[PDB]
Amino acid sequence: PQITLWQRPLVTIKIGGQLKEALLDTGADDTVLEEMSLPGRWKPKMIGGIGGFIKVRQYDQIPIEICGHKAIGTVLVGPTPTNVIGRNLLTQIGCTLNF
Amino acid sequence: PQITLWQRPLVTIKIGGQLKEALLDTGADDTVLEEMSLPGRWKPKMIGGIGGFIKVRQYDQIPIEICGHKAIGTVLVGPTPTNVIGRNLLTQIGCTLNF
Ligand SMILES: CNC(=O)[C@@H](NC(=O)[C@@](O)(CCCN(Cc1ccc(-c2ccccc2)cc1)NC(=O)[C@@H](NC(=O)OC)C(C)(C)C)Cc1ccccc1)C(C)(C)C
Repeated sequence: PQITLWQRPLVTIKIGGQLKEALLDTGADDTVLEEMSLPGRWKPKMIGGIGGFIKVRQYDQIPIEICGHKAIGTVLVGPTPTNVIGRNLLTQIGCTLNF
Repeated sequence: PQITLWQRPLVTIKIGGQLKEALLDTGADDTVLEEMSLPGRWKPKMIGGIGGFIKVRQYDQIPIEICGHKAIGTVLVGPTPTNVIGRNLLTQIGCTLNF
């Protein structure tokens, strides 16, 4: 679908059996979600953005569904102020910027 | 053009007659650039990012070219890890998300 940017591009995502609202962010390298439980192994990671860095848990090969489009990839979980879907997953659903 | 997201959506922008590299960020409400000089008076603004808040200088009605597309809008100047072009300007150049 074509998403305009007049408003924040928020979408519903299905992950870990849960439904969450997340921001499609082309400027984000990774996908980071607020505290939640995910299965499998994980490793600590520090990610930075405006304001500095925050520590998160990195889970790889996590199944995810965005706007009906299924994909799998790395999901970071930590004290992020808002849920963000990064390029690592945007690519998988064939998302592109156009103008 | 159509920009894929396998790599960071970095583009060349021109502001104050100088060329700079910036990231097209759909997850940003505003446009924030690294320290630089701009004409006129500025207003204070506190913006929040993944790592927390920072104080920035707000300049309005600033001419800025993005990938050749002409825009004139608000530009925030402050301690940002990278130059980011937010929705306020992405909308001026007709940018949309597609998948
Ligand atoms: C290598 N790091 C990254 O790729 C990281 N990227 C970012 O932080 C970037 O993509 C913006 C990611 C979206 N985020 C989402 C966000 C939304 C709301 C809040 C917030 C604010 C106050 C209170 C509660 C929440 C925090 C973050 N939005 C903002 O931070 C913007 N904020 C905004 O639109 O909010 C007014 C800003 C104007 C400050 C730029 C900006 C960035 C790009 C490239 C290099 C360094 C940084 C990472 C989070 C994916 C690891």
